[PDB]
Amino acid sequence: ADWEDNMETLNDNLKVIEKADNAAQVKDALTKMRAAALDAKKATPPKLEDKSPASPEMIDFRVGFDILLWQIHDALCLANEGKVKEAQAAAEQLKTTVNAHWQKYR
Amino acid sequence: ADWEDNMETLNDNLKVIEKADNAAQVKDALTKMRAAALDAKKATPPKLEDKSPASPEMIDFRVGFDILLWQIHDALCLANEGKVKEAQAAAEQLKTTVNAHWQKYR
Amino acid sequence: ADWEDNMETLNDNLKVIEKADNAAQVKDALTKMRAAALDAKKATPPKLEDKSPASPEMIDFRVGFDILLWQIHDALCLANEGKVKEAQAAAEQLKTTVNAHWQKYR
Ligand SMILES: [Bi+3]
Ligand SMILES: [Cl-]
Ligand code: NA
Ligand code: NA
Repeated sequence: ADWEDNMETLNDNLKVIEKADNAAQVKDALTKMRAAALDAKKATPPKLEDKSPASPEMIDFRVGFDILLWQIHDALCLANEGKVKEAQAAAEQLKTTVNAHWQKYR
Repeated sequence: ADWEDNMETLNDNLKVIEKADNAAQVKDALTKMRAAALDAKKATPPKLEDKSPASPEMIDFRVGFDILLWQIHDALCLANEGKVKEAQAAAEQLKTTVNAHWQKYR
Repeated sequence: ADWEDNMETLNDNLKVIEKADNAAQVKDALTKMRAAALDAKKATPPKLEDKSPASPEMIDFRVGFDILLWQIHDALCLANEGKVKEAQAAAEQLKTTVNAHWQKYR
């Protein structure tokens, strides 16, 4: 895959979380999002393909994926506590972050 | 924000945690600390401005913020479980680590 | 402590987790594992000693610690919740990750 496909996986699992019926489904979707966010952190997005891997721009990109990963980590804790609705609330902020990253790096 | 301002945010919120009366205040302060540590990962302390962004020294700096982030996450999980006093002890350890990073890079 | 020392610490604490009977023992071993993994993340492993610090190889090396750390903390949250055997299974997965990293970069 690639960065774009990782972003598509993030969006798909956000859609799954929105429609989820139980904590197991939210946990599964958030786990998939965690894996996808890491994989995207290892990629180079289209806008930064003219920048070096250790440029400040790419370092900041990887930190942005760290931010997304921490939002996922905390939402996953909230889901493992069984609070499905609050985990969906946190997934809303997840959606905001993912959209901003898509607009910034595509 | 620059590195010093992020460290100041960390210390202000440590003070907030020290004097908190409920889990909500602790959680708010810890969320602010997480945001500040992540933002500081994108900064450069003044004495490392001549180093390359991926130099061993800058790697040590960013990973120090990773250390802080996992300690913040511990305190946040404790707060989520209602364990305010354990979260405050964890925040005392966090204050020690923030001080050590400050002394190391200033 | 160099990278190899950190790997040996991770392996030792995995052995500790395997034979633990209570959650406090598991939590202690996992805390030590987090410390060792974050120490290793800032290192240059033996196989990559001839590579630039800005090389994509070192970036991938560091990003590979994201998985290790989030698996450590999956196990640690399970241990904080008192699920000893579940934490031990999570630590088995973590052991897979640790040994793969060790043998990849030595
Ligand atoms: Bi937790
Ligand atoms: Cl880097
Ligand atoms: Na609980
Ligand atoms: Na027994």
